[PDB]
Amino acid sequence: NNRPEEANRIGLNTTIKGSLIGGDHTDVYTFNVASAKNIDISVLNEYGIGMTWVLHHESDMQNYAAYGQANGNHIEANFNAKPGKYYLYVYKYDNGDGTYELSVK
Ligand code: NA
Ligand code: NA
Ligand code: NA
Repeated sequence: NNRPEEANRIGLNTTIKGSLIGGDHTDVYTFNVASAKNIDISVLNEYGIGMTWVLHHESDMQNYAAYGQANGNHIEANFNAKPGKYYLYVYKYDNGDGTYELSVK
């Protein structure tokens, strides 16, 4: 029973570091896509904790527009994004504490 996470507004050419320490298990980002294009979402899992990311287009908060796939410390996807507003959830699912670096290109 708590307030929703405060979404960090970013854009399609972003590199930003975050952390998921203790009870901070989810970070939310939002961005807009003006015209269809492939984008690249990559999260570097610096401490190798149990974390991932999922992405929703505003219009479908159930089916994922994309999701991260772990390749060593790189949790990535590259996919054609239709126009509109997106919500990106970077989150942990185990008891580890770690930092990460998010890129959107
Ligand atoms: Na955080
Ligand atoms: Na957070
Ligand atoms: Na690596």
